[PDB]
Amino acid sequence: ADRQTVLRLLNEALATELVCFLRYKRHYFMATGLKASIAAAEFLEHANQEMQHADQLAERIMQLGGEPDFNPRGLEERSHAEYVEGKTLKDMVTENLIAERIAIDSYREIITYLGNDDPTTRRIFEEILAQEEEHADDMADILDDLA
Amino acid sequence: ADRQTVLRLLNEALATELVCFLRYKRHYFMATGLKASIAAAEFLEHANQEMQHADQLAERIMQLGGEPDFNPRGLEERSHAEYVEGKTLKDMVTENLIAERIAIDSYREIITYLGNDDPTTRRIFEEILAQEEEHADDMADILDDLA
Ligand SMILES: [Fe+2]
Ligand SMILES: [Fe+2]
Ligand SMILES: [Fe+2]
Ligand SMILES: [Fe+2]
Repeated sequence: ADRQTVLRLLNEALATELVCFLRYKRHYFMATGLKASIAAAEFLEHANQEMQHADQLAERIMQLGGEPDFNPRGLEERSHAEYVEGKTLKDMVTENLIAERIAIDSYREIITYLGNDDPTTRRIFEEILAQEEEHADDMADILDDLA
Repeated sequence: ADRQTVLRLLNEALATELVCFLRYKRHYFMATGLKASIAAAEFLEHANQEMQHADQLAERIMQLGGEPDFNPRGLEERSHAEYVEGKTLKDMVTENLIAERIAIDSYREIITYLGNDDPTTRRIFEEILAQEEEHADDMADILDDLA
């Protein structure tokens, strides 16, 4: 694989995970204000899992001799997912489902781009992808009870 | 106290803690690349403590009927501390000491501004201030062994 291209894709994924962490933290706090207990619990669980994903990505960046970009200024422009506050609980759940589906689609594209060229990095994306699918299922379950 | 002014100061402190979290996470990963084990450990411990501070601040914002601003785009402009990468270990340690001293000075100013007008919020800042003093001592201890 091209080392620089893999490092850029890892840093884009890192930005995605950090944006999703911040968005889920926002939603957790707002959900506590609505007394939406299980939604809040899922938002916080998901936030901490996104930070675990960020950690795995940054560790791989270090292993490949790159530098992980945690600068908040450019995060949104490196991330495929958006930071969106929303107003209602339904808005927040919908925005998280949108973001998880974006992350899923982006990680599938990265896995295909990598092919057989960097198996270690590929497996990291495969593991994260599987957990984003669980995140999306979690959000869909809540969203269906709000429709 | 003026509720809106207290909410703004809480959101500025929240941004400060989030910037410091991101900067310490950057430094942790770079320090692992340098095999600077105890510096890395302190950077990560400090990062997770800054996120605990952020959580306490956001919880108080919710209690006062405000909204905690986790948007990464404007974080640096709301934060008194800066996100600074540095190049060497000494640079990173120095930047964290600078940032802790900034946070300490800003939190002392906030505590004086609050006076007796919002004791709950004041005590939150007092608790965080005490831990930032410990963070600064930790960084100074490392920095002196690098001088
Ligand atoms: Fe993730
Ligand atoms: Fe996710
Ligand atoms: Fe702090
Ligand atoms: Fe600190």
